[PDB]
Amino acid sequence: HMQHPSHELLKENGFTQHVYHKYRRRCLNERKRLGIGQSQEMNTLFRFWSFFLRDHFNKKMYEEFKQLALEDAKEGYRYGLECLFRYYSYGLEKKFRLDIFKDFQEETVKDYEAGQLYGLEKFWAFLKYSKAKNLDIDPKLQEYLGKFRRLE
Ligand SMILES: CN1CN([C@@H]2O[C@H](COP(=O)(O)OP(=O)(O)OP(=O)(O)O)[C@@H](O)[C@H]2O)c2nc(N)[nH]c(=O)c21
Repeated sequence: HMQHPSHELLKENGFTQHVYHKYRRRCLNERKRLGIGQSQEMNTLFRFWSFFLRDHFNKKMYEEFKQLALEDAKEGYRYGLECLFRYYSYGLEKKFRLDIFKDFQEETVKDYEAGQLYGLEKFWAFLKYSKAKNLDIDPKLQEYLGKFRRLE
């Protein structure tokens, strides 16, 4: 009776367009009314996307997740982007997608150049867990990953 909409939507047969649309609408409306980073309901949506897209990818949903996460991080509220990096690392481990991998590299490079390591650690973690071989890794990103190689 008290279960959160995101909890229902993450069940195997639990996702329905009707429930998700009403949930997404309220979250986005709260983000606009209360402001970026000020809506805890919006944070649950970031968390939902981070998990749900691993098993049920959809281009437009991912692109909205990505766009809002980056908007929030620019304002200084990084939960959305942390959810995105977790999606990249765990999601690409589950099923590799070339276009999503390219985004993963691009956002990791930006994250590192902004003085953060959360993205770089998640990329390094992906490399340790994934079975994917012959990856085409940005030469600049390989250089950044060199910091972690000397540590282990
Ligand atoms: C095995 N775990 C997992 N965990 C915490 O429970 C949550 C889910 O585990 P997780 O998603 O694998 O950690 P994760 O988020 O991927 O790594 P990180 O939080 O650094 O981004 C995370 O906040 C993780 O830090 C743990 N916390 C404590 N104190 N002890 C533990 O053994 C564990």
